[PDB]
Amino acid sequence: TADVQQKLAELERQSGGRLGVALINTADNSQILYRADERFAMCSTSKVMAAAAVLKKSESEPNLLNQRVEIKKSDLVNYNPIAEKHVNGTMSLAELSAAALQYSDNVAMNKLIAHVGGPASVTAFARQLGDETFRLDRTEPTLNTAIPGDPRDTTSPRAMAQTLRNLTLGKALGDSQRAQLVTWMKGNTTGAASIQAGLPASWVVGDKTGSCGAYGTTNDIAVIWPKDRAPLILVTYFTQPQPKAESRRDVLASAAKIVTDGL
Ligand SMILES: [Cl-]
Repeated sequence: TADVQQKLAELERQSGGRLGVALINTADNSQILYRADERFAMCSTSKVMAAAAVLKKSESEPNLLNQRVEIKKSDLVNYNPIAEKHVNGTMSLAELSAAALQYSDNVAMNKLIAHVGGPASVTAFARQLGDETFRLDRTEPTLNTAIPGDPRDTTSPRAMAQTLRNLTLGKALGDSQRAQLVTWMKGNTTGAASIQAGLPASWVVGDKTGSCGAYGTTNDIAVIWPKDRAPLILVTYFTQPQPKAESRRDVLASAAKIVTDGL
């Protein structure tokens, strides 16, 4: 509706920043879109694509998720809540996937990236799925610079919603691997203040958040199972003009409420 568009424009104005939204309602194959073809820095939401690239690779290498990866002090970056507990030991690729998706562990992300061949390989995986917008340019932590106008480490809301639908509800991944990604995302510990905060308590959500720590950039990408309804995919990206702007997860929650009200 023009109503929902008006409400998103008003939310964006009040917030002082730039808001990107894409909702896919699988009940009727409809979309609600707001700046959905503009580029936004992904921040940690890019962890979904890295984990999915490793899952795709595991379809032809059954030992892969069990493969051990050394964690060293030289691997630590800016935020390592799980990896810091395993320094001088190993973690499996499954454990790194869960740490990246459920705790936003940046060492875990770098190990997933390295395993598949680096940022260009994560990007080539996205291209193989039919996503010609996603670009992972850098590793952690520098992928988070979020400079306005910089296309590095960005995607569009439309593209990420369509790709997340393919990954979690479609056939991008084999049945076991799809189920594994959904289980990982449903087990996220970091998303209650974002999309989930704008949805009824009963709805079931798998999501990955991302706060770059620069330009107050605050994002969330989610698969949503409303009570007794077909699932939704919702992507909400937000970034602000000031380099040291504070995070605005409430803006993502407000957008989520606007685009789902009535469902
Ligand atoms: Cl409620």
